[PDB]
Amino acid sequence: GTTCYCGKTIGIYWFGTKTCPSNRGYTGSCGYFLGICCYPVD
Repeated sequence: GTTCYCGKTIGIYWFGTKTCPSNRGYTGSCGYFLGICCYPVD
């Protein structure tokens, strides 16, 4: 697992995708380097 940060809200980083997986309980997201950031962190 690898961290991400957006708007001073930390999250989990998802590689090789551009949307967040819906069943994982994410409340928000932002596009990130090589992929996407999904938050809160796991």
